[PDB]
Amino acid sequence: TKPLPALKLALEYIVPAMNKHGICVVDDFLGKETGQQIGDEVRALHDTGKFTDGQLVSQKSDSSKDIRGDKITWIEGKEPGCETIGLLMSSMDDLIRHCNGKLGSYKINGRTKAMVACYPGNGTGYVRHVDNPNGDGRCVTCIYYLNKDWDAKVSGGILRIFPEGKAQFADIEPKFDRLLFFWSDRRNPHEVQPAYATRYAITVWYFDADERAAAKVKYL
Ligand SMILES: O=C(O)CNC(=O)C(=O)O
Ligand SMILES: O=C(O)CNC(=O)C(=O)O
Ligand SMILES: [Mn+2]
Repeated sequence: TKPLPALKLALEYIVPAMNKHGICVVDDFLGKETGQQIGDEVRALHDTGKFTDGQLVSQKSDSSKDIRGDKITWIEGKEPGCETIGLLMSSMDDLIRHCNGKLGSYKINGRTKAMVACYPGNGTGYVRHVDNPNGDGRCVTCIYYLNKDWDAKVSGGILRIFPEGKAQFADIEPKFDRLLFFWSDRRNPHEVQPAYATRYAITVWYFDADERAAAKVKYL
């Protein structure tokens, strides 16, 4: 058993999947050893108190209705004790680089830092939402899941995606060493169903050059 080269995974699987469905799941992305190291680094972030409630990020005010029960932190990838998260981010970047110019009409020219997120069980989730509804430049959502032996039947935590205007929907279990791509805009409203166990994931959003520039123009 051998890893597929990034170029081959990108052009033979990710590009066609994305252009046909707007969603692409890649399992066994990095392997057990690396995935476990990433899990250790995320758990260290959690135990040392680096997470902030995601509700604080998404709410309009402290009176707003509940949106999300996760806790998050932003990782650049070069921080001490986050080197393996940095390797994950470089691996994502390599796939996108081999895709660029073939994912719809997008020209991807940047990305966010990594959003490390924890749903601490207790029935927490994330109401249905669109990641980028107002044209802030993000065109692709990329999520890496880190949860060993996750049993959705008992622990829940399914990501459910409802592709706009299609007669289908997708259920993504937050499985260990799974990589997920999907269009960030209104085409993919999605929700995280209540999680009854600790659920970790790492997300990066990629930027489309033209839309991000236009967003900067409205910005100014
Ligand atoms: O963690 C997941 O499966 C999905 N998370 C989100 O939709 C988000 O944080 O915006
Ligand atoms: O089928 C889809 O589009 C997404 N879900 C999966 O890849 C799975 O549950 O294995
Ligand atoms: Mn989302």
